[PDB]
Amino acid sequence: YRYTGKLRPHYPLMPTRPVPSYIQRPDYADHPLGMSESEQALKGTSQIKLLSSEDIEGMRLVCRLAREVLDVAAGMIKPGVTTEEIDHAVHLACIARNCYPSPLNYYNFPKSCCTSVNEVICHGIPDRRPLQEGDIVNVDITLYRNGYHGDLNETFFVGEVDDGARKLVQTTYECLMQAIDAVKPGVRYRELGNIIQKHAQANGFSVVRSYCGHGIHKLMHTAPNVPHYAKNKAVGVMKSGHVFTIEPMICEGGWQDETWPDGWTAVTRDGKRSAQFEHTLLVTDTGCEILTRRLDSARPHFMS
Ligand SMILES: [Co+2]
Ligand SMILES: [Co+2]
Ligand SMILES: [K+]
Repeated sequence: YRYTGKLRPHYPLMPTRPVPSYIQRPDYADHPLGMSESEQALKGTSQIKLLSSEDIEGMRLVCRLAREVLDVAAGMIKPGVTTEEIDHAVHLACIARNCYPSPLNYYNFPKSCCTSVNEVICHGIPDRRPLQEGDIVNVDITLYRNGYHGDLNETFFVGEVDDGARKLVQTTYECLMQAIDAVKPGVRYRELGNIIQKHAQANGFSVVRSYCGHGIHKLMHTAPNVPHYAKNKAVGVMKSGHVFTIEPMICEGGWQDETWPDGWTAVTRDGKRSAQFEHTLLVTDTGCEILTRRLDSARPHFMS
């Protein structure tokens, strides 16, 4: 394998961390290849659930708990801390909130969150590399509680970073918020990509194509698929009661991605940096509710 950048995996990984059996488990947690019956059952469908009031309560709770866990990780971002240490804290925080860490054994993913440093676009595996000053790092948290999944992510600065890093992170968040601001009944899921790409282009950044936002509730990833790039073919129309994520991945260089031999880590083919932000959204009559919103601050962590 020829690596695309300066980053390398730092193995071995610590033994898989246990989840006490009192925590309720999604189907894939105990499947030997980490496959999910329920997701596959509905794979290939365009149909989009309309959540009940019970579903909404469930989605509100788990999305709030997920935000709390993301906030735990945010407080640990500093030079010298390894992504594995962050994942340990995250794993414990999920447990402490009576949630299962959704990534854990999802298609045999070996950790409890994804940490994506620099040229890692998404799905990085927490490992023994200490974070380095100048790094940008995204931590993506998904929790599962009472049958529902909640999903959010943010990119962070590791001490002082260069102007390029500042601009890429800022613009990515701005891409996210502009998309969210367009969400309400009757808007085509395919429109968000035009908004996202138009802002990214304008700042000289490109937009990852192979990964998208998604529906989420009782399944972790389901309809709708939601691309973040312009002129896309996504299918469907927003409606009050839909829940989905928007999670744009934006890059300094080109848009093309490839996967490390670990089968997960998605990196820029050119080795340039990528940043991402993500919220789980509920479409309401007037617009949408940001279920994974930060409660103790108007702003993401990187703005402090
Ligand atoms: Co996510
Ligand atoms: Co997501
Ligand atoms: K990254």
